[PDB]
Amino acid sequence: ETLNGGITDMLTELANFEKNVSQAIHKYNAYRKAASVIAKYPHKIKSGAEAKKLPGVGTKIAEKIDEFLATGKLRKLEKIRQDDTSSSINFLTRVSGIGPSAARKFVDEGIKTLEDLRKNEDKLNHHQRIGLKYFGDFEKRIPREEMLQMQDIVLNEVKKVDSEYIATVCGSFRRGAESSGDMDVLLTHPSFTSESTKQPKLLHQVVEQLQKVHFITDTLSKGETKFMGVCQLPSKNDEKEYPHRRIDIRLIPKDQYYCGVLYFTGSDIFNKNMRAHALEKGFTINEYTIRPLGVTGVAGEPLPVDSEKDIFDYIQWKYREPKDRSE
DNA sequence: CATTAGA
DNA sequence: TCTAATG
Ligand SMILES: [Mn+2]
Ligand code: NA
Ligand code: NA
Repeated sequence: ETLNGGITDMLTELANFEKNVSQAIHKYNAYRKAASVIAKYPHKIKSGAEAKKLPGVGTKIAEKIDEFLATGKLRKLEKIRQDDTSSSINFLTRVSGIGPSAARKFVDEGIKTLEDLRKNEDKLNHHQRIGLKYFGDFEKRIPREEMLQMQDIVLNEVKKVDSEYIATVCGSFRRGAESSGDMDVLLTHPSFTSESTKQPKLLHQVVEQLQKVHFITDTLSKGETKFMGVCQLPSKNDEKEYPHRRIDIRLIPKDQYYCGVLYFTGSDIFNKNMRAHALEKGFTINEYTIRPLGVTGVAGEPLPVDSEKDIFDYIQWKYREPKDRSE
């Protein structure tokens, strides 16, 4: 956690530059398991050798260790830190819709800067075009103060359209979070569940709504179950327009809301942990369900959940507020 | 790890 | 279809 930090931290720098800058999945996949192991290690690593005894720790990694050990630095790391080619790749990547694959091609062609990106707005696609569009606006965190405003509005149409609609803005904002990146709207409806061969207009209805009112300014991707877009709070009596924010919304088959809902709320740790528990408790919890465990090794038989409580009750746990899903 | 664009 | 990108 702290004792074997730089080491893991160095290793990730490394892996990262492999998977991104280079198409070296293995080496990349190498640095990580390593950076993972030394991470596990109950003692202050001292020599490459000592590290070396570890699964995943071969000579190559081990080597960097020492040099890093003696001189808190690394040439390979220092070099990667310099190299504009690589420097560049890491940056372009920031644009929503710009992956490595592209970060590199862009680079080759000579798409080094953002302005490059602009001049060649043509070499880009709508995603990455909106990505470039709200580059500033996107890198910014979503003040809860505004979270609540948004939250509200969204809720309002969801109802207006059809009252049978169920909306949950999940995520951090849900967990009391003073800030957030993008807003996470969970959706569902009655007519929609496990079997009932969809009703796509379901998702469709609302998006259409929020566009109507002008909440949702654009579309990143609109699927028959997943919407990914851009939104904005009505710029008040001028002088202070709002930042364009990232919004996501997904219809859920009511006979698997809460689980998802549970889940999408997290936190990352709470879930695992909680998830880890349902296990001792004869269960299994996944993004959608809560199944009873059978001794044959494994089992199915999807349990019926009417709220956060049920899932809990089931694995027989304490009701934990969103606020406390912290871990 | 499943969902969308795109080519 | 495959292959990228987001989450
Ligand atoms: Mn989020
Ligand atoms: Na070893
Ligand atoms: Na990106």
